[PDB]
Amino acid sequence: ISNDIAIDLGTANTLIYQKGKGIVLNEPSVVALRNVGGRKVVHAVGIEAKQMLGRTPGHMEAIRPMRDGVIADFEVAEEMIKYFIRKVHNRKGSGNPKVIVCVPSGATAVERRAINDSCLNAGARRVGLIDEPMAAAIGAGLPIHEPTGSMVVDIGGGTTEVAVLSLSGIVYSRSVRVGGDKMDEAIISYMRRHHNLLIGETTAERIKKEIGTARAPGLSIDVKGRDLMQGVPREVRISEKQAADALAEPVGQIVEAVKVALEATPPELASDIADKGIMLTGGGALLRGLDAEIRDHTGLPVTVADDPLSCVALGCGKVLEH
Ligand SMILES: Nc1ncnc2c1ncn2[C@@H]1O[C@H](COP(=O)(O)OP(=O)(O)O)[C@@H](O)[C@H]1O
Ligand SMILES: N=C(N)SCc1ccc(Cl)cc1
Ligand SMILES: [Mg+2]
Repeated sequence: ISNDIAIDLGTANTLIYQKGKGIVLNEPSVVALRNVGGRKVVHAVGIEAKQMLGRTPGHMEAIRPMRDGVIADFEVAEEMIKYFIRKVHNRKGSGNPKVIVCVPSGATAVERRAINDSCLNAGARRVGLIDEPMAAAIGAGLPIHEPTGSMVVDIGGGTTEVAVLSLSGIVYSRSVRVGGDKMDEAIISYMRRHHNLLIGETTAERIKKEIGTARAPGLSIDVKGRDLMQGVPREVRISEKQAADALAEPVGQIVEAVKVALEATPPELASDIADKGIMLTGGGALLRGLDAEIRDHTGLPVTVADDPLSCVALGCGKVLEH
């Protein structure tokens, strides 16, 4: 019975894998703060804090401290990490926990140090950082030990991370700020301009899951929100075609991120990727039809990982057990 853990500290979701157990926590990367006096106190972290997005009283706020793939607020990110690490601690298990945290290719020395220290301050005795695209690839079942290159396209909340891997190493990696959040924001902007309806970010994500698609058909759902000009609540019906229209720009920007990475690939790795194609991971990979859009624009096979939301945690989990 161990307290050793591997953490996927995602822009939108945090997962923890505990040695010998598997994934024991999976909660939004959100912290709610309450203004008391002139200071901010931690009010909630995780599932309850996400529920407060768009619903806070004046003296509270809900923050995603990793929202854009960078640490926006070190103290709030460290409180978020300490909360989750503390939450899964098993008093029956051994002390001196070894903690592995996944780190995106773009993370700075400053951010890596800050994650290291947050884990120490949360009780870790030793901290190891592992490259996130290696984690994604492993959890997606890619044979990353083989010499032939693999390309993984990991579409998260605040970023899409693209990497080419070979012989247990990363050869190329690029990050762009397009992913699940820009898809939500596109649906917000669509509803405003086309239906004069102002919607919250949690509603926008729901619309994306229920009817979002990367290609036109279709079916319809009710969407409720705030009237633009006059401010009273009302509702309108929106279709799959309309959702496709709304998502077309951020979908195109993901496709372009994939093309840019491909265009950097040297000849022998290009031959490797032209064979095996591209593996999609992250929750953004669940967008209906995104795989076909990428296939159509690249000419390459596109596969969606099993369980795309958990690939990174599963992969670093495997590393922790070995
Ligand atoms: N069924 C779905 N369709 C489209 N997008 C989805 C779906 N489920 C989750 N997502 C999106 O996936 C993103 C979360 O992906 P995730 O890999 O957890 O990101 P991160 O690792 O940065 O936290 C969010 O934008 C979420 O809305
Ligand atoms: N995990 C992501 N893809 S974004 C958050 C993050 C986590 C760790 C560091 Cl060092 C920087 C950013
Ligand atoms: Mg991620």
